[PDB]
Amino acid sequence: NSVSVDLPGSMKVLVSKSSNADGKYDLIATVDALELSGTSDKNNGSGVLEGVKADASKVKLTISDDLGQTTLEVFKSDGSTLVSKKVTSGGSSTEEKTTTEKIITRADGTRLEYTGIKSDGSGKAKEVLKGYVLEGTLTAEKTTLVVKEGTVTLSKNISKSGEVSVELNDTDSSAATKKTAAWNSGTSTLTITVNSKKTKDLVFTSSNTITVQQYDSNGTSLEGSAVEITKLDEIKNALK
Amino acid sequence: NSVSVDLPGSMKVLVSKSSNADGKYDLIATVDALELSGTSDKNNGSGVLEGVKADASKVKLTISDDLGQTTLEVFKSDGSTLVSKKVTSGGSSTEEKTTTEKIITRADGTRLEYTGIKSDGSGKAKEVLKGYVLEGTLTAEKTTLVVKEGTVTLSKNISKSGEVSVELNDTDSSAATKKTAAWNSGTSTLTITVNSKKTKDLVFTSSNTITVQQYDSNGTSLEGSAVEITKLDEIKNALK
Repeated sequence: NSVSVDLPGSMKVLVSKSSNADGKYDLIATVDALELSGTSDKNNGSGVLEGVKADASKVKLTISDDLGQTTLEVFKSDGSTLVSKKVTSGGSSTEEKTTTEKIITRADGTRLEYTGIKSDGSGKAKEVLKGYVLEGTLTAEKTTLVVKEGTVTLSKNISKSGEVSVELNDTDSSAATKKTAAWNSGTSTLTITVNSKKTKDLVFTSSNTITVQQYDSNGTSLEGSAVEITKLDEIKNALK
Repeated sequence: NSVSVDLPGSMKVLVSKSSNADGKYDLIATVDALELSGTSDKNNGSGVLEGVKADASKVKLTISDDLGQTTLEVFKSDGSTLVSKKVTSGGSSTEEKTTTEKIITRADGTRLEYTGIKSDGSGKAKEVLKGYVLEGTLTAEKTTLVVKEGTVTLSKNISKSGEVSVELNDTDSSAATKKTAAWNSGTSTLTITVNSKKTKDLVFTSSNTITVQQYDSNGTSLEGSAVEITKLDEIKNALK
């Protein structure tokens, strides 16, 4: 029945072999994983096609009359404002993406900077603190700032609600050095432990700072006083 | 007369001492070097103010009925799409800028990646060629990719139209090693001169490749064959 026509950008349009009562042809396609359709006055496979993904957002693929160009536009749920736009023609493609950048500044001066936020909530993230910064990423579900030392990765997650939760992963094999950790929401504290004995309590203060306090060699209670971290190096040290 | 009122974000509004016949108050303000004007139903200074920039663009400030949170908002001169948005509450700000990102991938695998394009036309532009990546910057008038070696700055400009023109600057004072350069657009050829004698021809081609060819110690003609640059190091050498 319907013919198939190849398009710039490695896409395929399906064009009805014969016209309907109105004198128009039915165009179908499937860009990525989403079905697009429409009608046109021409039989080669040129025209406009539309669709909607999981969200309300509207999608419009425009095949130019001579099949030399293809314009894939993606707007907001209202079908009004542009999110993405990809123009392909003669091997060359131009891709425009509307992104966003957000700088949250806190009462104490410490900031949270997101750059290159795309429509899916992804983007680079960075917490600028006092004397050091924590770089990381941001997805639609949480922000994760990372600090790695040797075989240990420290993840500070910030939920969409702004909730803070810390975890620590040690790929080390020797159970004499492997660090495990337990987070207590009720205290903003994370307790590390190497070889069946707790070693450090990392407290994340309401003042967007971190204190570190060592246990005794028996890993029973604490000793001395907590020292507030000032540079990234002290964090890494605590992670050793 | 008109009374001044303090506002989060280190701002100040000017609200008439008493209302008009319709019973409203006149809010006048100036943010940065642009002024905004509105009318409100309350005397404390809350309400909406509006303006338009010296570059023609819509802006709408909004104070809250309790004066607790301020909301600066900029649009396109069309005044119906979000550009900037800064909200200060309790001393904590929260700014937001919509930025675009374009990825022009040429038909030969060479790319031009513009990221963080802001409203003025500024942004970070990086050209990804075959074997090396040039980095630079984007203004509303021209893209400029830079390569520096010693006291030599080589700049490759891509005009708004797309014309590629290259220039060379040298801050070396000694007139025995200071390089100079002349651009010939009829051939896309940059010619380097060291100590009054011409030394190198750097040709930027249609395939987004650079070829370097030495003159003789004469300083009067090309000797041998031109060689295509394959990585950044050969460029920097050409600039030595």
